[PDB]
Amino acid sequence: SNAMMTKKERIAIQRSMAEEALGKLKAIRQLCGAEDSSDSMQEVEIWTNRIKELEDWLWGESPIA
Amino acid sequence: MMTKKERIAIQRSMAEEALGKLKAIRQLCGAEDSDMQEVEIWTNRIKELEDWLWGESPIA
Amino acid sequence: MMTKKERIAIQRSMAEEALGKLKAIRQLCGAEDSSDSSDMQEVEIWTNRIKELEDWLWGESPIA
Amino acid sequence: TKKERIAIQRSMAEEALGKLKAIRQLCGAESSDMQEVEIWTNRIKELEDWLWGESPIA
Amino acid sequence: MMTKKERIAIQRSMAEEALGKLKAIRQLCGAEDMQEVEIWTNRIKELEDWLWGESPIA
Amino acid sequence: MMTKKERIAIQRSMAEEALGKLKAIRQLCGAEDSSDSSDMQEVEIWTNRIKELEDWLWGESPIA
Amino acid sequence: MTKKERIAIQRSMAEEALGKLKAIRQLCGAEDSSDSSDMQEVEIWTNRIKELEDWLWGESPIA
Amino acid sequence: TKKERIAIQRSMAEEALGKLKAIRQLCGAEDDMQEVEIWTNRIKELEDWLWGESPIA
Repeated sequence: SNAMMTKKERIAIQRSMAEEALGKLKAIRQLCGAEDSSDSMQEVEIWTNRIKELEDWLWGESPIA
Repeated sequence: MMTKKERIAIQRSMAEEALGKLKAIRQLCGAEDSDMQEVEIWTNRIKELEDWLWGESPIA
Repeated sequence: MMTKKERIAIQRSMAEEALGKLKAIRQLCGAEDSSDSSDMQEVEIWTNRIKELEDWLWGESPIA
Repeated sequence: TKKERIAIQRSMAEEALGKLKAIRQLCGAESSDMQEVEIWTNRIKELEDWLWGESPIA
Repeated sequence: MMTKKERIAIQRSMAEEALGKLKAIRQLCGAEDMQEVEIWTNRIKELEDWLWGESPIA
Repeated sequence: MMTKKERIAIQRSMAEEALGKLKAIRQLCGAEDSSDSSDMQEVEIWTNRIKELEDWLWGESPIA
Repeated sequence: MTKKERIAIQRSMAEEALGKLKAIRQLCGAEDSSDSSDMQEVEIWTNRIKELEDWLWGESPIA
Repeated sequence: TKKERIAIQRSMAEEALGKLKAIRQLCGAEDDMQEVEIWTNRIKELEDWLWGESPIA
């Protein structure tokens, strides 16, 4: 290739961006029930599980694993 | 004007983004290749911060 | 595409953005229904923890 | 011969490495799990690199 | 006493020790005196890929 | 000093121990609270894969 | 199991790993043509094993 | 009477499972252990559904 960047570099950059993506999704989860002055988890759990699933895919199975 | 509890949720949301950026940093180690110890140093420091955030900090 | 120097420079650049985000958090410690002193103590706690991280980053870390 | 004694020492080192890797598999049996796993991975790879690269049996 | 996940972690620990023993065998090739080494390498890798990729403990 | 025949006998002895270890793993399937069919599915898979290895070791491998 | 139990089990396994490494060391210079070079090998093994053992019991996840 | 009808259905399910198991037993007769394991897995899946999630569980 006549490209400056290597495949290893491109994948590292992608993995770096994936951490930011995951940070954003986890940020979302933190607002569950922020409208509720009271205490209590089912909504939170749904997010936890979907994020874990994406995170397992990213680092286990994806093109950047 | 927000309640403290609302402000803390916002702060926690933002803390996830801060953690994301640190974790992004870590992924760049050796991209151009201490190799694995460099990465381990970041793991250990990010974990210490995450542990503080969710366990000891004002937003725990 | 990157030397190690360049990659480290890029990591240092990202570290400033991470620090910005943590300092942004510290600016939201005030609230309606909490005491000013309690919120002020939060600010002090954040400040000390951010300074500890900055000191590590620029002093002791792999990117110092 | 020193060579045959060295092969035997290398065979033994593989078994020591197996026992260390066995310890790694028990992490989290009961994030920190991933920190622990990474630390064992690295210590083990460091020992392997020493055994086969630097040690008297390299 | 054990959950299935704990039992599987124990089995994975044990599989590292079995791999260690096979790798130990490989190290004795030519100890008395290379395609032979390659045969072991390839067959160990096949087993290791199965264990961690496809087996009941993967 | 060591002959090739002796080296091969040593490798064969070690192979028996490796097989013993994989057979020991097989025995733990369903050790926990488990349904007889889950157990038996796992046991079959271990049995067949161990048998395949044994066949290779004693029939096709450098130590056969 | 508890984390304490799992850690105990890992420490017990570490002792066996250390035993196997130390066993290796005993075979250096087994030949009757052994000299200062063989003793140096022994020391090189001793030092590496001590580094690992100090890590295990001082700094590791199982310390 | 629904209970009786379900009992008869469960009785028949055992015969259906037996016939599938009968099929599995012919694998490799003419001599691939993966073929047998595929059958094991698919029979288990069905048996688990029958006694665990199905209308006759």
